Amino acid sequence: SGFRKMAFPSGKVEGCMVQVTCGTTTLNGLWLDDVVYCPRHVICTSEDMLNPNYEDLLIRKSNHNFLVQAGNVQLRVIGHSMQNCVLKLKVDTANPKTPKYKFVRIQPGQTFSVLACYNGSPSGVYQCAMRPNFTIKGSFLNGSCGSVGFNIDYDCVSFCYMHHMELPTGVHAGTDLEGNFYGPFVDRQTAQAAGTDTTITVNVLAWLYAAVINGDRWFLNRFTTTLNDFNLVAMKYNYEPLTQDHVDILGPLSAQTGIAVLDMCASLKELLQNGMNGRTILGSALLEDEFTPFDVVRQCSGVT
Amino acid sequence: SGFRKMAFPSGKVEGCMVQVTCGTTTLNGLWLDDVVYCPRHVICTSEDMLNPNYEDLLIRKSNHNFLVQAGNVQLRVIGHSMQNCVLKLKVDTANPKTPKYKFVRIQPGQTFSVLACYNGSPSGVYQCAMRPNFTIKGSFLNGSCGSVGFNIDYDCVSFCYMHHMELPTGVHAGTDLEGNFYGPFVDRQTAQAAGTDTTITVNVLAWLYAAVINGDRWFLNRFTTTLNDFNLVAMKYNYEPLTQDHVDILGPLSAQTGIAVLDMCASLKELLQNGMNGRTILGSALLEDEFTPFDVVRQCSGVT
Ligand SMILES: *CC(=O)N1C[C@@H]2C[C@H]1CN2Cc1cccc(Cl)c1
Ligand SMILES: *CC(=O)N1C[C@@H]2C[C@H]1CN2Cc1cccc(Cl)c1
Repeated sequence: SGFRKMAFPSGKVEGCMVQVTCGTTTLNGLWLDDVVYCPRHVICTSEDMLNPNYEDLLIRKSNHNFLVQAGNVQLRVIGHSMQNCVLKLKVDTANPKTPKYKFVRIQPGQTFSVLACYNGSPSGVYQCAMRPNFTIKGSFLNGSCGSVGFNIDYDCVSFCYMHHMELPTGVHAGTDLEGNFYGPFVDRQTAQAAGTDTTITVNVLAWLYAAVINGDRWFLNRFTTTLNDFNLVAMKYNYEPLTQDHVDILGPLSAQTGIAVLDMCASLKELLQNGMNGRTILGSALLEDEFTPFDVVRQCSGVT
Repeated sequence: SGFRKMAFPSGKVEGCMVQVTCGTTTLNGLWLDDVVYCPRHVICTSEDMLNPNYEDLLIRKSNHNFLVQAGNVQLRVIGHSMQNCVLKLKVDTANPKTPKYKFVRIQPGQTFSVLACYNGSPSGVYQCAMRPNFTIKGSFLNGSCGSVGFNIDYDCVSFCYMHHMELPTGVHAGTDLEGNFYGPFVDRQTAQAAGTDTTITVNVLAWLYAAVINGDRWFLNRFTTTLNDFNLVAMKYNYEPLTQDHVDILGPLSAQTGIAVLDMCASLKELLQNGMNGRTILGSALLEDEFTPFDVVRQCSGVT
């Protein structure tokens, strides 16, 4: 028992982190097979970042301008290309530590682990969620760009995020591994505002089920509700609307605890209306939304 | 910017996890050099756990009774010994993935990462703190015993904890890598109560400095206090007493922010007396105590 914000073991991703330098800019790259993926803004100077024309900037760059270092050894660059907001640097050596992998574009509400890196070296691992406004609330300093978000299913790593920037509000924006930004963000040093950061309702419900499984049951009430009644309350508290797709995904948790999804929705409704009254749930004084129903099942079952 | 509960990259420890089976009991082992370390209760049956005599139980066990598997391959056991509450199984092969390592017995208040494992396979990584009552609030299911807690300084892994049991209250107890339990706990299926779980004051202060660095400054007040005045308040709220040793360790954080340690203590005092008033600090509605002053500096500086 016990419930923690748990990240995937990061070893398989640590073996893929490299340092990429172009000119005076150094960031992180992801080395999978004979390709190194990194943010295309590695070709920019601070001057270029204000209004970059990446195609024009890339013309002045040759393979030898991209310095790729894995550990203390230099990789030879034999090709380069821009795919959306990422650069793909073809190297002459396949990464011997390449795990089984996939590139996935996640939906908002989905969680993943981030291996924060600096100079191609890992510094820490933490669990994130892609917010409904397509930002992530990470912990990234200068030099962290190119750090990646991922999920692991047994031996396969699904890379879902690559860090590119910090908005002026301190929240983070990035792309999938095909270089497409999550959200409307662009890789430019221009003020870009994030939309409403709503709460991931299905995740809060999953975490309430996790709390029941672990013994924290004080919040359970004698009430039920309907999807339409619950959503009227959810809209008011800037919670994402709950759909029957979300109810379906909470089914195994509902079955394990014997608490119907709509009864858990009614407990959530009263928690929103009355607050916690100075109480905690799983050692938290607020409703946690960065655990999916899959995360709860995984942690409560011990999937390795 | 941004502040997260961050764990160390777990790769160096993942390469050390093995599965140990003795009879019908399977748990995790830590393979460093030619020795596999695991909880001695691997020799117990559920019947034995009630009142085990480990010396007597160990007499009926030979090297061939300890099955050690690393990945899909079996390690040959050429010696065994009990050191306090851990068994050391000498194998004929040195672990090729043995990182540079040390065994450290941590003090309460110190944080570490746990690589939760099942059947010698890693399932997740999270950040913990050794509570002042010598328990940890982990996430451990049956089969997780033998999972270890650690810290990493550049390339050296300092193993500080090995998981042994869950108290009837759902909190966790274990040993250092020499087999000595943290706290008064014994490896026996008997009700053992934990003492008062006080708050790690120096850690809360460190996290308040982290909050100031990251822009959350609403809690800062126009007040100061003394160590004796603060401790009168800390004693009342079951917070650990703050010493000049703790003030000394907060010095770099005090210097970076320009906020004297005693002024931060006065902000903490008002937070304890008035509560958060429905507000948050670093996305938390309670005062976080599982970040040491070293963790805050490390994360706010990007140590890899
Ligand atoms: C995170 C990282 O490594 N970098 C590279 C430079 C400094 C920091 C951010 N990068 C500049 C930048 C500004 C605005 C937008 C984007 Cl995409 C990048
Ligand atoms: C965590 C783990 O792998 N185990 C082994 C068995 C089941 C679970 C706990 N172990 C029994 C036990 C009961 C009381 C105290 C201790 Cl030290 C162990």
